[PDB]
Amino acid sequence: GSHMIWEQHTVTLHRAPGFGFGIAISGGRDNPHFQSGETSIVISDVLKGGPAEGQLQENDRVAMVNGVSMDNVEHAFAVQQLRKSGKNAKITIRRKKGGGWRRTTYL
Amino acid sequence: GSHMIWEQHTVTLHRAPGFGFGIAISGGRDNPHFQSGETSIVISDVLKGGPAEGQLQENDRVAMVNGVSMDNVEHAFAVQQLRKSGKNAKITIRRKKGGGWRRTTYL
Repeated sequence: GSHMIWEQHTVTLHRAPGFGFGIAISGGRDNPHFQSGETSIVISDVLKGGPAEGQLQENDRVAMVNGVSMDNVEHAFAVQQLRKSGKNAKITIRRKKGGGWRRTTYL
Repeated sequence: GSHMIWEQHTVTLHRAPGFGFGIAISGGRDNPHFQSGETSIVISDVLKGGPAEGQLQENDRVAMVNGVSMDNVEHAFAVQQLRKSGKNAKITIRRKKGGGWRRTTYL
């Protein structure tokens, strides 16, 4: 659409044993989202109990990793930026504004 | 947008101890989605290990419960339709077509 609003967030992630950074990434210029064709790198999963939980969220668009742009990059290039990170990875993301409802009932 | 494609699915859910149907519902005419204003009843969570897992998915739009339309209804009316169901609830939903990417990397 033409009316999307995104909020930028910066986080510094740390590796943990048996999780790594505890995220999955999808997307890339060579790996577009199936229906929309969007080429952004996207956080497609955040592992429960992992070091990214409460920092990054599923569907965050990744803008930068350690000062390197993720706009229009190969998926392998995004993976390589995280692979070469040491203990820490500075990640800048964009998150869709708002979300949710006033009331939610579990049954 | 004007180009959305949805696929209809019908499921019959059964209650289980400590889960109920194992879903959360949000939405309704009196409880619209915050940013879009959408009034649909929506499955906003599906409990892991619960009886709806692999049947319904987060973000399914609920069209009917036991033959009763959920289009333009109060949130409490949707809740009441499920409350009054016995062991079984026949639910018709609409699910956004497609989704996902060819490649996903966990790290």
